[PDB]
Amino acid sequence: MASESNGRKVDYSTFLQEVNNDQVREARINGREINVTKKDSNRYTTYIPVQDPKLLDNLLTKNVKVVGEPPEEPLEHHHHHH
Repeated sequence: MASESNGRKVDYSTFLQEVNNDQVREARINGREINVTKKDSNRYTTYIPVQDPKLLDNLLTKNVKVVGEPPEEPLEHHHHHH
């Protein structure tokens, strides 16, 4: 069984610095939270205090892998809720 807590906690500011240093390998986006894998196989999770659309463009210029998957709410599909 794998636990999410194992990932080191990282401030958004720290993440930006790592991007500039081309240390990040992959960044998954899910709502306000981003899950990140470093080239060194170390895993961590970072929170975005304020949405930064510019960040996406930066990751592309660095040739960093980007994944998008907004949170899903299957409950909303139900008509009874409305």
